[PDB]
Amino acid sequence: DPVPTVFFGDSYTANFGIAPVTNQDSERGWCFQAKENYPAVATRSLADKGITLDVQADVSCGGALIHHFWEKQELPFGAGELPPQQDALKQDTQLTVGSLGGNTLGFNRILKQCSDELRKPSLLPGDPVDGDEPAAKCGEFFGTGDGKQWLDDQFERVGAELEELLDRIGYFAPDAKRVLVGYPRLVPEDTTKCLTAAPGQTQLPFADIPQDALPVLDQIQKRLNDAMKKAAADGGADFVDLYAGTGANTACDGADRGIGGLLEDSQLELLGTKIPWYAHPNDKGRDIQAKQVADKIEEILN
Repeated sequence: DPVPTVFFGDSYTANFGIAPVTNQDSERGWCFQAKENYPAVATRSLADKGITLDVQADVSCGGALIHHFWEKQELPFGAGELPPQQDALKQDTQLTVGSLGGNTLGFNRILKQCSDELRKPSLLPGDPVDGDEPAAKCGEFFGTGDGKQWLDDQFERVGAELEELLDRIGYFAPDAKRVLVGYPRLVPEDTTKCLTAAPGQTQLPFADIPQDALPVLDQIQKRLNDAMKKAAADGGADFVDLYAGTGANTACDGADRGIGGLLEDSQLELLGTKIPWYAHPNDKGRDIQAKQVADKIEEILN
């Protein structure tokens, strides 16, 4: 029996960094949506456990905030405006899976606050939060500065928008089982490990990001995690908690790392150049995400 499914999401569902991209030569080429994102792979695995998903749409796109779920997405450089992701849903849709939230919290703007490197032209959206506060002051600004109230501001835009997302889904796809996917762990509980470059890498997991900045970063990810979990709890959604089991597949677990480094090179090439991972899941990181998602879907369809 087909299970009409829609995948939606930010670049942790699109899988920024894995190539080939789908819609290469089109407007959605700027979504940097791999052909083999966790959605594509979970389908495959579920097919062979005899679960047959009839994917109706996969509208994940990098840079997508939560509100792009109901607002038009403006792609970079004049590419075009993408329709709201909610438009991909049908009343006969039975399953919705994706990750939304990191961009609204602005996890991208947080890396650029702690990295001068990142504050230069890169393909990672956003501006630093305080463009004048300096890169290294970063673990301080967020823990003590104006960054501390700013986090709480954003955290509250997050609850409200997750809550709204979970209700437009409930409205549009009344029968849909809703699955909210969590972000996998970036930084381990033992930051010391980020201090070494990963086998084959010359550059550190998190480039110029003050090491002292590392524990705040996790703290920020724990929160975000906890916000998404209450959102699904209170919304009637199921949540896939990747953060709780990627504890040893972080940016800094060397060869078991599931996160490509900040400045490490993806598979993506633009003129004769690899675009860096920018801290997005890699092949392994995508295999986990793929596994974990397959796993819960199985749970819920049984």
